[PDB]
Amino acid sequence: STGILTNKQAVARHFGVKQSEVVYFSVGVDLGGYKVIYDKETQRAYSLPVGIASGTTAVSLSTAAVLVHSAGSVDLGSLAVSREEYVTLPGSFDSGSTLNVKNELLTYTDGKYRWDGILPKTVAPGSTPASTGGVGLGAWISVGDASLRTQLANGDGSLIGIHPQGTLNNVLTVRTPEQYNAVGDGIADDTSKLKEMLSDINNVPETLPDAAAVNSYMEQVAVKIDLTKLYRFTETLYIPPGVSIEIPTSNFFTRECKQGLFYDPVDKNTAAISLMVYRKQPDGSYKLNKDVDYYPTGLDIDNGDAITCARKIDINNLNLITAPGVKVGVKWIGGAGCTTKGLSIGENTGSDITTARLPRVGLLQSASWGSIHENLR
Amino acid sequence: VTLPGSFDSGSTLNVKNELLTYTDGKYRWDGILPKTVAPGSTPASTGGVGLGAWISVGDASLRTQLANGDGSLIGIHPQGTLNNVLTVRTPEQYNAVGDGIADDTSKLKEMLSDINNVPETLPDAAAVNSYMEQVAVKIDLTKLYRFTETLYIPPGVSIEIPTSNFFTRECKQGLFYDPVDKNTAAISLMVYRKQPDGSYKLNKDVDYYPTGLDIDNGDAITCARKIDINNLNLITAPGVKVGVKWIGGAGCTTKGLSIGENTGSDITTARLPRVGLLQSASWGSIHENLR
Amino acid sequence: GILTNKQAVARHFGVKQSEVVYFSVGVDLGGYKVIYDKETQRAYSLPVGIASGTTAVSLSTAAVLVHSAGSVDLGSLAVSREEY
Repeated sequence: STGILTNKQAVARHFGVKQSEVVYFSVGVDLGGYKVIYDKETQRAYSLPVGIASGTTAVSLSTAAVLVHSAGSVDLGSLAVSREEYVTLPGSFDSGSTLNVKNELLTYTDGKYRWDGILPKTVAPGSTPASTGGVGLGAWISVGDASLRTQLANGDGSLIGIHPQGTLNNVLTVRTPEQYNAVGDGIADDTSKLKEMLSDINNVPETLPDAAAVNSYMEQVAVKIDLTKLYRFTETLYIPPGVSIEIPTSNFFTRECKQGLFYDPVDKNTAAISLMVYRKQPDGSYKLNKDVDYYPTGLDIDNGDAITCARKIDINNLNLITAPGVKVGVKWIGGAGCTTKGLSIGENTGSDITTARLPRVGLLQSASWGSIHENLR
Repeated sequence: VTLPGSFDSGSTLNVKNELLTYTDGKYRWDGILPKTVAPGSTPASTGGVGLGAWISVGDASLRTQLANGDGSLIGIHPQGTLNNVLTVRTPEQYNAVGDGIADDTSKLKEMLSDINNVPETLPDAAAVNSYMEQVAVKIDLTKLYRFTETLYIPPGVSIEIPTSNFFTRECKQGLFYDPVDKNTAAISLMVYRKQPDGSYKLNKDVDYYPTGLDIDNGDAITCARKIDINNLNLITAPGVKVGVKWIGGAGCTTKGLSIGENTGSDITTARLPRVGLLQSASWGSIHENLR
Repeated sequence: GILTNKQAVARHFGVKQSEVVYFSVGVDLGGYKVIYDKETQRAYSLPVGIASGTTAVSLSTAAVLVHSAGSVDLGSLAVSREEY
């Protein structure tokens, strides 16, 4: 009656079409010229494809919105998806729901999703997209601005295309302390951040069973680190194998260090930075050396008394300053084949050396055959 | 208002707020209205996308724009956009598997080709020399790529890996040459050899190396310059004849180039080549800390 | 008047006309998917799981709905559903 007319009006205003451009589905109805079709049973409306000739009549309309007519067939659900004409179902993944059409969206805490798999799709209460098929072609597909924001925020850059081809995640290989929220002002204690940054590269346990265990850590993927601010730390940093450290330029008699590492421990009878050398214990196991004065001898390495875990380490322009009184700057122990360029230790704080930010002993090295220090300062 | 139809069906736009659906999202027309769109049109074939033409609108469009762009939609500090600072190339951009198992040859070759695509056959000396006057690009190798045919490095290429191998038991980053024909080189520079017709062909003979005389009488023309290597690790299947053919690389430079894997006690099954490196016609070349 | 409005609101949200309820003091909220405030002339999806027998107590201009079983800020729910 008038109900049909006022509804057509409601539907039309929603899609931006004309009242006459809306047709109700019914077996045998002429589909020609109409822009939108309304299923009175499900009470859902769908844009019709352009091209239905006059005289083409309706045969059937599935609950998944598949429309069959005298001239052929068409998935109104897929068409709706392509046109971003969606219905956001009540509830959520948490409440559970049942999906019947490709253009139905279910809300999750991080945005909306459509189901690209077999329909109907039942979602049990307490669900998540991961627990109900996962994401991707044939499963759950993220839809809408809210889910785009969360995806970009929690992603790895794979949504960002780059030239000549590929995506952003393909070319981001360098790490920074900023990824770990290091303050970088040389005041705040950035120790935990620096250690996590290194641990994420090569996390080697301080105690290990045998030689095969220790040696295994020299066989991992190497990663480059870029230090562009000033990081104050308070405990000896142990560089694991497979680490490349980089800084734009090297210090040269600089009064105020602005980029690099600042060692400021409570215990000054220690080293700022050390390579990893494992020492044999009575039980037969091995423990990372933490003793400041220790250095392995060739004998120690032959006795099995020591096992180095310092390989594939490269340094470019690292600047290291220390609080006055610190015993040792860098312990280059067991670093065979390891290399350095522009390693710069100590700060030219001022005229009085007793208060200058430099160590008593700059560098201590042993068991480092084939190592090269280029332009060390 | 999303108009009925699409770019496939064609349409006519009359208002600034009308959107026409394409396969990758919606667009409004920012030019002169009314705008007629013939059936079978695409935004690129009907004005292109930009101010005064087709303007991308909505979430679907933003997703595709971002996914197929170059980073120009992303602002960066202190100013400019992402594309302004992405200059390095990687095998991952070509979907290399990087596990040392899958054959990544085609991907690596494509990557090199996208930097400087040098034809294996050239008409003359002038043609060959031109390829040494192209923009150089840096490549970052962070995984392990197995390849099965000799890779020819064209001029204008810089290769880097975070660190260099050193008596490494198991190579984790770099190139692993695993060919069927082991009487070959893993990596080679480009040197062109004169043919009876006067044309030039890329050398692909493992034993060939140019001599000073060869260059002098035009029998050989180098196409190897502006090439720099920092920390490249190269291992090969046991029995591979030559690791690196550094031929004609005048002024070319290396640092931390590391050849061969310390696989185990039996050298017969070690993943290293019979001959590590063969070099000729490379005056002014420098190899720093070659392993 | 009311029926055509329910139609309008239902097509906007994609629900059935009978799944739209007008707010009034005491109205039973069970089973409805959308509620309409005749005063502000605004509609809001209802949180799922409101049992039959749960009646409306009050609806503020800030869209906070108080019913016999508790309360819900329909504005916050709308935000989570990107219904603006």
